[PDB]
Amino acid sequence: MKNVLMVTTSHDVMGNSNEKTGLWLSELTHPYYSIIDKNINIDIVSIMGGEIPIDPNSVAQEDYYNDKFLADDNLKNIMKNSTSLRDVNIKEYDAIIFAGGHGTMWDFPNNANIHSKVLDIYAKNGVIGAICHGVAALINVKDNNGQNIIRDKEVTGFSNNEEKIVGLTDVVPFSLEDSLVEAGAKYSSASEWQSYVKSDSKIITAQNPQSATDFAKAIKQSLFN
Repeated sequence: MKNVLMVTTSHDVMGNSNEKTGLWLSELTHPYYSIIDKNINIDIVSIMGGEIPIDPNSVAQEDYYNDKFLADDNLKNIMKNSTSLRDVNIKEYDAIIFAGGHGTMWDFPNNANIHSKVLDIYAKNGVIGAICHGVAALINVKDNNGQNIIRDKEVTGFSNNEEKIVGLTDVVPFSLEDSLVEAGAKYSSASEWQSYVKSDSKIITAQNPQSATDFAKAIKQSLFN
């Protein structure tokens, strides 16, 4: 039996504007249904617990798995009454997966529980996954010498190009791409909205919502030896 922890943002406002944001729903639901089976359990948490905010742009278009997820009474109640990351015991899990959405830019980078729990998974060579802006979770994760664990590792994440296309370069609190480079990672990206997944030392990163399928595939494979 494998046990996977998926983590979402709790942040629901786009910076100093009144625009709503949060989780990019399919980055939770598509990897959820791609990975789950009778031998792989998935638990979901958010940073703060309680209601998981959904970026409305992520549900503007109808989507089969988003609807499936929201129609399941159990999963609906997770979205309303989620457990906080601070309340789970990371020892129980074989992998930790960070979903995206712009909300992550405001509550992932400096979260102490993200830092300590990613270290725990990393130390037993478990799988660490992050997609889109969710890769913000990994920027500041440091070992006991204060060195970033993603230094010298090949990663991707939501690109500056994509950020410019959606018009939020000046709304986000920092450039994700630039921050990964500053952290010492080897950042790369594919062309905009193309599926792109990197895997280095069981740290698996993915660029955009269009990468969710291959992201999940990579995670599921890495769970096994």
